[PDB]
Amino acid sequence: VQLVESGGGLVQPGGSLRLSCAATGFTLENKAIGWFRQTPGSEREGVLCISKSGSWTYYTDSMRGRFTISRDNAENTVYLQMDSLKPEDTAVYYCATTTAGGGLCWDGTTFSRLASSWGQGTQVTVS
Repeated sequence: VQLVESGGGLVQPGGSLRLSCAATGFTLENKAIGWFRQTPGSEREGVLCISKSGSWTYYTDSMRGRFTISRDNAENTVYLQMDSLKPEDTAVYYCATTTAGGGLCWDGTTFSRLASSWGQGTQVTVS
């Protein structure tokens, strides 16, 4: 079982990107998927999580309206849309899911430490 990311890229400020988190081997409909960003030499930080029941938990307190999240069950994929991109958004982005924690988003530190599957990471650069 694995989580596969894509949709990264490099755009000017003001652009937008949509990241995807695709599951092979299991159905995301019953799980919570959380997104995190990291730059080398700094700790991961939560962005946004969608629970099994579909609630959105914002780990970040910055620019909440720019980040949106959706689940496509037909494709077994979760999407993170990022609008109005700024240079400070440049980072590697990861999705993650937990088997423990039972479909809840928790908070950012808890979810990241509990996570049992990680995406491979995708580069987002705003220049």
